[PDB]
Amino acid sequence: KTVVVTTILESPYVMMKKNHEMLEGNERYEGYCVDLAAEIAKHCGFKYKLTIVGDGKYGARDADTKIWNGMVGELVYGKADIAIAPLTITLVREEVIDFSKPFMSLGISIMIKKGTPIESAEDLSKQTEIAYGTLDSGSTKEFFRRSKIAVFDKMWTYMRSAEPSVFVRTTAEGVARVRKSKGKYAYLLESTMNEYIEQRKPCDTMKVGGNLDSKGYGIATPKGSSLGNAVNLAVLKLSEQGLLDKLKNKWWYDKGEC
Amino acid sequence: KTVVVTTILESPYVMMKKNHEMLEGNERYEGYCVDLAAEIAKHCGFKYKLTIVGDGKYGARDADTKIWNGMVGELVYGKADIAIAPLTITLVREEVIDFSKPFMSLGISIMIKKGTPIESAEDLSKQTEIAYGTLDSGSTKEFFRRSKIAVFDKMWTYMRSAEPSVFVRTTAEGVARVRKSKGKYAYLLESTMNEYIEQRKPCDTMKVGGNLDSKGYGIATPKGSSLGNAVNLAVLKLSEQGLLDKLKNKWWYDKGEC
Ligand SMILES: NS(=O)(=O)c1cc2c(cc1C(F)(F)F)NCNS2(=O)=O
Ligand SMILES: NS(=O)(=O)c1cc2c(cc1C(F)(F)F)NCNS2(=O)=O
Ligand SMILES: N[C@@H](CCC(=O)O)C(=O)O
Ligand SMILES: N[C@@H](CCC(=O)O)C(=O)O
Ligand SMILES: [Zn+2]
Ligand SMILES: [Zn+2]
Repeated sequence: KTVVVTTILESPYVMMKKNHEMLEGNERYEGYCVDLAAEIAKHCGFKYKLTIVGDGKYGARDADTKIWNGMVGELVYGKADIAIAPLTITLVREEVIDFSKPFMSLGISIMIKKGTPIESAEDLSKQTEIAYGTLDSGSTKEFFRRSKIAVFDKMWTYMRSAEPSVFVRTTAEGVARVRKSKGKYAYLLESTMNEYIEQRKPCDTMKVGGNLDSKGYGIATPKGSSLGNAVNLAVLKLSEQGLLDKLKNKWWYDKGEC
Repeated sequence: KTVVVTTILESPYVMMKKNHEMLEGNERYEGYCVDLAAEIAKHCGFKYKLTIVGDGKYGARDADTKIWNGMVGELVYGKADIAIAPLTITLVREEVIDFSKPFMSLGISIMIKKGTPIESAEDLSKQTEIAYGTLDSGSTKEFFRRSKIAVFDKMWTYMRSAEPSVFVRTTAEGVARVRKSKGKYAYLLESTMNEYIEQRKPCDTMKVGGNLDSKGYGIATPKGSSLGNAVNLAVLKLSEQGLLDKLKNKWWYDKGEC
């Protein structure tokens, strides 16, 4: 049986090839997670089909309906066999899906327009002239929503009631807001995405400060699935052989435009 | 039933208190892993006894008999219920024991005596005046034994046949060897330990270069043990609540001497 792989259009994990229109199936896409999916499938010995998550989200549980959206939803409701994406390992997710050991490290970080008078979270929290927000329906939003650290609770208290909304529906949208806001909008996003954008034209953004936390992305499967074991062993093998490091260099730095 | 916890004396994860010989049971010890064990046991609701691993090793498989030693061996052969220690998650171990998601990140790194003319692993591999080695029966030695990377493979070739031996039986031994060899010995060890030592008197060593790889420590349990599920969830909870970052600050940096 062909394994259905849910993923998400997010640079440089999964992007449309410049000629995707004249290609078919898996060949339409390129990126870090496309390269990783191929290796995983090869070492686990399965055929697969890449599919982009329909609502374009990572996955959160609606407080009202209790329904999971995003890639997590696709796994929970049986629409996909595996997720290969920059999907953060979290407790609430681990409760309904299985994750491999992490294939990539990251932390919440701050993206500013170059020259913006900000050095850290504490700095953002102490002021009001510069707006700031996070992706919607992602692990970053939940981190702020749940935090008990004073600086972070204060940041959440501002963000949840700021108007107009400080939250964006896509990473691309957050970056665009930073670029067009003349230094008046800072964007809280994962260090991996932050680092990738830092190396792309127009070269007008930068990551500042340390990471606010430390965690990892994992390959996700439906709870109890028979795939989980093999996939986890494959990720460990690829980690030790240095493939993950090679892939990061290929898609983040070898490509650098700044 | 009281959970038997295997662990290892390795600063600052598990250390003997100065109060010591006059204390009993778990009270005799302090450190990051002593504190971790306490929070894990609280969240999973078990009582536990800390026991130092008999042979003082992390764990590797004798290539001849295929018998496991160290903390890995204690789990594999039913002598301990759980290992709470700076135990590296690796492919060969995952085949015989279960690991939680990582509670701490690290990479292999180089420790030198201050002033030693060495900037990197490449530097080390290009010369012979400075000897270098790793801990026995650990994941670092295995990393080099298995590595296909040109620098590391060449390093292994030198290490595996150098005389007198460049390998050491404990981390303490590795560090003291560096400190007393007048710059003629470099020690390859995990960045967490290296960074800890760099901040302790006599303040004569230094971590140089980036990490050679990226990985993590996990809490380990016997294959299929029922404890594993609860333990893993406890670690994710502790991660998200910030307790892990708190612990590291307490034991690495709050304690700094240099
Ligand atoms: N340092 S980490 O927590 O992000 C990590 C952990 C493990 C990996 C790989 C990574 C990293 F590449 F993301 F850096 N490999 C498999 N075993 S692991 O210890 O969980
Ligand atoms: N970056 S990491 O690979 O070492 C890591 C991963 C996860 C953690 C914590 C860490 C770190 F603190 F060691 F940094 N928390 C639980 N989930 S995780 O993604 O596996
Ligand atoms: N990687 C995150 C999405 C990005 C973010 O929340 O900043 C997740 O899995 O939800
Ligand atoms: N953390 C290592 C021990 C120290 C080392 O190998 O450098 C292990 O679990 O084997
Ligand atoms: Zn708690
Ligand atoms: Zn033997």
